[PDB]
Amino acid sequence: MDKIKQLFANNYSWAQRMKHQTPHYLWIGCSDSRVPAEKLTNLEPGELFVHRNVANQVIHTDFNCLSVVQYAVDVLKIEHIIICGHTNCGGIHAAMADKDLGLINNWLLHIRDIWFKHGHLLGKLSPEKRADMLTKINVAEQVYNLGRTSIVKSAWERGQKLSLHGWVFDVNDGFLVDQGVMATSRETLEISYRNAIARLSILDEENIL
Amino acid sequence: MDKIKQLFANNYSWAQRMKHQTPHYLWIGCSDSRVPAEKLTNLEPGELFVHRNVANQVIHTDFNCLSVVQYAVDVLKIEHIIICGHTNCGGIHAAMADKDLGLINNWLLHIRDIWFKHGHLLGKLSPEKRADMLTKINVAEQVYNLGRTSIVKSAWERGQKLSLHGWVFDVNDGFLVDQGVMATSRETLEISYRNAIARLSILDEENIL
Amino acid sequence: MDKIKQLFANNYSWAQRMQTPHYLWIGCSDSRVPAEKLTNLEPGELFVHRNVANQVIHTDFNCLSVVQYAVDVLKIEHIIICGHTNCGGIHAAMADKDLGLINNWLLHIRDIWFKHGHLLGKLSPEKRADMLTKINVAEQVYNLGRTSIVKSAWERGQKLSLHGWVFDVNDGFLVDQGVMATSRETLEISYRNAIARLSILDEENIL
Amino acid sequence: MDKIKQLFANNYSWAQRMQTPHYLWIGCSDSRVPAEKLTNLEPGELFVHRNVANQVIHTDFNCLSVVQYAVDVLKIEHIIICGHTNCGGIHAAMADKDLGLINNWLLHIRDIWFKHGHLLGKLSPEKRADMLTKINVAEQVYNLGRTSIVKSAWERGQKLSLHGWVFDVNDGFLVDQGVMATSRETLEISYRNAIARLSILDEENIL
Ligand SMILES: [Zn+2]
Ligand SMILES: [Zn+2]
Ligand SMILES: [Zn+2]
Ligand SMILES: [Zn+2]
Repeated sequence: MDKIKQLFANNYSWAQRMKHQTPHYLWIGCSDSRVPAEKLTNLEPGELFVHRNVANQVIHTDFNCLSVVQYAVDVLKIEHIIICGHTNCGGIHAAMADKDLGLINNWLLHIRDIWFKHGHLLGKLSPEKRADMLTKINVAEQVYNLGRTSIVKSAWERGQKLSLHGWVFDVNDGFLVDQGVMATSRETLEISYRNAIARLSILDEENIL
Repeated sequence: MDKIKQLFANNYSWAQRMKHQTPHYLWIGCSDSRVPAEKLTNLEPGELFVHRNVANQVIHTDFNCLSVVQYAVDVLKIEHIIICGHTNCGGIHAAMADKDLGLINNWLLHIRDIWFKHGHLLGKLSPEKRADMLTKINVAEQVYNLGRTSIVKSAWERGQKLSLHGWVFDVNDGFLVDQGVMATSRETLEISYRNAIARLSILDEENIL
Repeated sequence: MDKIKQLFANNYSWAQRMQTPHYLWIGCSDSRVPAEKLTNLEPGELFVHRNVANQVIHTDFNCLSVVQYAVDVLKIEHIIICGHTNCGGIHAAMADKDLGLINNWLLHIRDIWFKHGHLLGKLSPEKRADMLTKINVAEQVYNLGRTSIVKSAWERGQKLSLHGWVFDVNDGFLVDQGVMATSRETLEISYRNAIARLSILDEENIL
Repeated sequence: MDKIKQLFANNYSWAQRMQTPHYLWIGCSDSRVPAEKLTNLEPGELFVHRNVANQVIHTDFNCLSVVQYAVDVLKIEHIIICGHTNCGGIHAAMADKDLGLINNWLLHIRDIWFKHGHLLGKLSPEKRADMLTKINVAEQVYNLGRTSIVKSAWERGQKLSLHGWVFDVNDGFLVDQGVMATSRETLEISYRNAIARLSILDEENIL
């Protein structure tokens, strides 16, 4: 409408004012996330192969995300896969609310499972800070999910060089923050994941219930 | 590695050099696509809610994409959904090749079905230009797929304002090109889709077999 | 109520009164007579997936992972897709009603309908559903034969044969629909022959 | 070969020698005795989905659309999830082997295993699979009760009851696993009671 017309005009102004690339990372981010990964990481266009979904998930049986991972790893020979969460995540907030929002809630049930898996931790935390912790923990679980896929396990098994990263983008300072799960093998995945969960579980004393 | 370290340094330099938003569009683009939609459309961060998958598909039964559409429409009350293809699409090229690339090929079978659906047209075209035409036709079919979802049909049925757009981004000039399918109702979807296919089917005489 | 209490009774009475699988069977959730009774097979002979309108959707993780497990792990050499007459899913896909989530699943059947719309448009309205049911089976064997899983099994020399039949409640006989693949070449040939044959209408069927 | 030719023979001989559905049945593809025989029901009483390890995955379009169609369209008031003993999918999920694509499907079972790892770690190794099979059924009824489809049916006042049983080949009896929901509150209560009960081990089961 007025909005579609302003989009076309903005595209035209941009194109006029401006006047092959091997991808080296697969980027899995969130549909809410507001700043684009290419801006954020200030890399040259085409360096990132990008999948975005709600709450940056790697669901075991999601054909969309799984096929993107298989194509990146087996076909494009991409050596780095990055899961990037972000602060003030609508998806995560959506997952925590009581509301039945319809079909999307079925997608967010995987986050709710991650909530209950870490319920003891999240339950010793004051209610108002749980959404920040869950965003962090979710990134860690998605890297773990990624490292458990048949695709990633097979790539590692045949000696293909492949690393998995889990970061959170904080808009309040523009920095990427490593959540500590970083895998180059099934063994490093296990140790790194367990270490990260343990580190995340040390709560700041001023919000312990 | 050297690449992850340069990413962190680039993020830091960017953040230091730099020193709430209602989304109004759902953007469905392609994982290959190299220029980001926010750059391309020069809109302010947070205006776009973004899903990217390989070859910018709306597959009937894709829970990932369908749930993003349902959340955008029913929850975020987004009034515009845009499917954006792009020139030199790896996904489309991947779909046309003979190679069994593995799991991803199952995802690209939907494009191959779109190929055979328009085979007569694509077969009267010289082989070397078919990938450009298929990229265009695919955008048109995905808008059609989108307008046929239970989610979109129900939104229109209850009088919710919602428009569907199908564009192609051409990097060779930076312009967004309307492929002509634009729906605000099931009826406009049908007419617009049929019109677009018919228009796309008029071939340039110098590459007719 | 009584309903569930009755099942436990009927079961307890049934049990009181009373194996390598070699086929993967993909049938329909509205099917009413089991494949095991239908085929009079020994229990455990069949590894069974049932879904609405006996579909092999390109990107259905549920059915694909069933296929992969049957083929790569169980080493099954026969995959049978069975449609049937008076199929509720096929009739649901042909109706114009918004049924909700299921309509998205049934859009794949509607694409097939469109694909063979000329064939179908020259048929009597009361015959069209049974024709779409037959075409559906052919199209799903075709989909199955086009999976990376099946193609990769053939490439590597594994013995695997795909079948597409329709069970008719009326007379209780399975009728072969003619798409039978032991390879990608035989898939293509038999799919195309199956459809070409379905396109030869008897005047009883013609509108 | 003879195999397929034999099926048509066995079928032709079977047919020569020889209904509103009220339940949605979610069973396992490795199940061997059909639900219809098992329950001694009339043909067409059961609307059947079978998949590997009788799962209701949150985001499985295949099973969810089956559920939605059963509930919103067919108006079925009972959804029965049936696991069984000697389940090949459960055993496959417990093994450490890369089976390929199917392993991704089975990771959901492995998450459940982890969820109840303490309960399971105190069990005899030869008993663990049958315990995971029982827990699986409870967890899937729970998943089913948490779908937007089922929750929305309850919200709006529709009569719908969820059940979770295990069929034992040994003695042929269905055994109720105790998670039975007619509402979200009764889901929570009965799920928690089911698991609490499963956590009371008999010394025969204890390692
Ligand atoms: Zn987010
Ligand atoms: Zn592309
Ligand atoms: Zn049927
Ligand atoms: Zn089983």
